[PDB]
Amino acid sequence: MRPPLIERYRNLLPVSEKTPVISLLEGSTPLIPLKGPEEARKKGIRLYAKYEGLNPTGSFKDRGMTLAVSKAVEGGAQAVACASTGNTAASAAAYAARAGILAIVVLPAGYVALGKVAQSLVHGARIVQVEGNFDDALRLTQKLTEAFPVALVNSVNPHRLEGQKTLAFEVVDELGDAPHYHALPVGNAGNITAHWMGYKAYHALGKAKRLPRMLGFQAAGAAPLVLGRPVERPETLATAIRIGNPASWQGAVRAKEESGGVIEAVTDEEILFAYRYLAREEGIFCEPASAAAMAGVFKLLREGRLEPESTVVLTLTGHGLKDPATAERVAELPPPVPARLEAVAAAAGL
Amino acid sequence: MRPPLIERYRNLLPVSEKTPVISLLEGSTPLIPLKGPEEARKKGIRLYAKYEGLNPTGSFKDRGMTLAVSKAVEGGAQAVACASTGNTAASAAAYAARAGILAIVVLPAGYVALGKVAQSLVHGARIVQVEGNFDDALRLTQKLTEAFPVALVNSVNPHRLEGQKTLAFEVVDELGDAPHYHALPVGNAGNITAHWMGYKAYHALGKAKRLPRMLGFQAAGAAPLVLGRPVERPETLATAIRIGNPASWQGAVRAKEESGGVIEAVTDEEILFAYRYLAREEGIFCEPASAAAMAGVFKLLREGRLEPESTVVLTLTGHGLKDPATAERVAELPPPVPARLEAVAAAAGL
Ligand SMILES: *Cc1c(COP(=O)(O)O)cnc(C)c1O
Ligand SMILES: *Cc1c(COP(=O)(O)O)cnc(C)c1O
Repeated sequence: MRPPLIERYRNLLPVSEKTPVISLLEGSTPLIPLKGPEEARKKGIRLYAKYEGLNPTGSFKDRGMTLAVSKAVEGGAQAVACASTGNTAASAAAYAARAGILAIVVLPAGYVALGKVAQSLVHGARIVQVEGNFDDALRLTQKLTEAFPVALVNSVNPHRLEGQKTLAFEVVDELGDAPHYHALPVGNAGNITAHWMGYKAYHALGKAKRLPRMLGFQAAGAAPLVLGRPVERPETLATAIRIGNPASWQGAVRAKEESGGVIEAVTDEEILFAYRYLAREEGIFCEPASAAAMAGVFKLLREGRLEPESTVVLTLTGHGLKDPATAERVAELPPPVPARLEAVAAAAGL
Repeated sequence: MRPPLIERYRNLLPVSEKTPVISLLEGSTPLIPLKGPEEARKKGIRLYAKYEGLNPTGSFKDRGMTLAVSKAVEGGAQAVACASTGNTAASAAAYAARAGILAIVVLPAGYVALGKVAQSLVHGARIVQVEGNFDDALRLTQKLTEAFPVALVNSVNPHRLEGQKTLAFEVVDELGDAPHYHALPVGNAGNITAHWMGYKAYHALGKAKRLPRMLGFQAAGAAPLVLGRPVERPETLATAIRIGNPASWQGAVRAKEESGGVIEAVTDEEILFAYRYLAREEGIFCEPASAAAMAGVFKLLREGRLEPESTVVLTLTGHGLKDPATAERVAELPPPVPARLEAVAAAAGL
């Protein structure tokens, strides 16, 4: 039923019989067809949500991690390393535990909320805090990949991009062709770069007639790609895309230019609106960063920038359960009422 | 495109052409073959984990809710209601949202933490806390469904049980035959009941060669089915199975006797151990209650009560992201080290 990602696309991936398949049955996620919004429905525009939140660790990063770790193990690596918290750390820790190797996470001795590393820790991640800054931490991470058999699994790891482009493969397999547009969040730009690589690869194989316009969106307070310059003070509630200087900058610009798409911004308020829309009207619960993709579609529709009768696919990068802080900001218990049927039906709106 | 759960097994479910399919592409969850544990390899036993945590809302509840809501709407219902929290409320809210109807959750004021219903609220759940106790909320919840166009989607909703039968169908479709043993958590016992009914249903069709032995497990502090009598004040860190009087008592007992299986208890300590094992060894992150199933396998293994060379399927009911409280609880961050390559490599264990 649910096969290993690398197995499903073995012929299209940099693997061989010598590649130890370290999988958690990631990928092959649901492509939920959305009912609306009505602004899209009235123009005959159909939306589909690639629910990447339904991956083993909760984010699409499992796609690149499964391959990155598999190749790392093939290369004889005793452990994978990254200089980040959140999903990347959680995914790396999970696959390292599956592979039976160590997962190293180097971070500055500063303040770190256990929420950002709790998941990676339960998996057995080796978190090391150093008396330095983000620069020193990422520096020590590299040197650790030069003096010891450690594989750096950060955003620039080629294998991560190779594995993440499979999402595009799955979309085409389901729809029968590439969509007209494809919206997704943009943090370090590795995912958008991979997406484009995927669609171009499927077109070169003859499995896709068209190439979609990549619609990447960033949070207003953290849109270095929109401003065309690094943002030394990234600000946004969408933690996953709180990036001031994307590692895959060049890749993002290329995908934007070649696909004839755009990389624009949406405010946190817009992100929160899309966040609620997906949950309350589509039944889809994703984290804010992911909602940004839907916020992007709302923006273009509002501007009438999406051709009618077109198909729009959105990559909801992470599951809502990933960020309880935002859920609690939106959630609220109503004032209690008397234990009477009349009062209940009233407060219920019946 | 991919056919929804209730359509995949339409011939085995009480649905028809007039049944409005309210789906979020739930089901078809991964069946991850576990590496161990060692105690299992020792006897040549094979364990497979049915990752129900990868369902739309994060729990297997979606299997029953997709059918419950679909039927409710077919019946003309304008909303569904329950007196639950956690996973049931979140699931009911998600599908209600998908269906475009209301999801009412009646709770006793002051008894429920915001976190326990945050997910449902994000989906637009209409929470109504009454000035009384669970008995009052439970009482007027059914009264609400009697006086108004609201379908009751509580534990005993026959459709929720029928929909949960599909999990067994999927296990057989992939393995080719039913496993020798099938362990899972036991709260209201509606799931273990559904599992059994699903297995003997596929067996009556010829799709399943044999019938598995249902191995149900409860937390020691909340094991009414193990003690053979209700538990006034059930207690355990596994909130999902913290039930003192299972609504499906009878169904669970029958499934136990008919399958020649068991319904035993495991301590919270044992649950946490399995919890850590799955994540630290298999790379699978599930919530405490789900880990109870694995803790049970460990138990029967120590007691040498599992036939060697046998296949064991574990239903991991919910995803670990469902309980950030526990994950951060067992979490631990070691003291910082100097920003020297020799310091990091050492702390990491290189
Ligand atoms: C990593 C991540 C992103 C950002 O993707 P980039 O490839 O870094 O652009 C967005 N959302 C979630 C949930 C993520 O885990
Ligand atoms: C609902 C639930 C259970 C209990 O299942 P029952 O059918 O009540 O026995 C166990 N674990 C999780 C994660 C659940 O959501």
